[PDB]
Amino acid sequence: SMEQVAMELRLTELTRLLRSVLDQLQDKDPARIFAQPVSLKEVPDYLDHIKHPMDFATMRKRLEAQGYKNLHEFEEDFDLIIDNCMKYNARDTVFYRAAVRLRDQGGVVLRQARREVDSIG
Repeated sequence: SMEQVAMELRLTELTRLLRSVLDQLQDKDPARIFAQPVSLKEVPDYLDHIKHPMDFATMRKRLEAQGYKNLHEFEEDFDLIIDNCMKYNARDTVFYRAAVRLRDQGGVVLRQARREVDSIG
């Protein structure tokens, strides 16, 4: 149908906008602390602590599968990255501190993306 195509063009454009949002968020992690999944070879007890792991490569795979239906789902994944880190790592660690800075710096980017998504429909 012509409607299914119009919907698909909207998802494609959302994916395009979320890709730019992801790139801007990932720039706020220059140490690449959140780039890849926590290694289960190197932290073998991780899943006993963290039930829903997340990281930027895993978000990118979902994005390119057009697996994000709205910005809320995207934000949920970003929030997982931060919140998992802030639980597993203690306050006085480079990892915790990196998450705090990512949260604070990302807020600005997510604030505007929410306006753009509402604005452009």
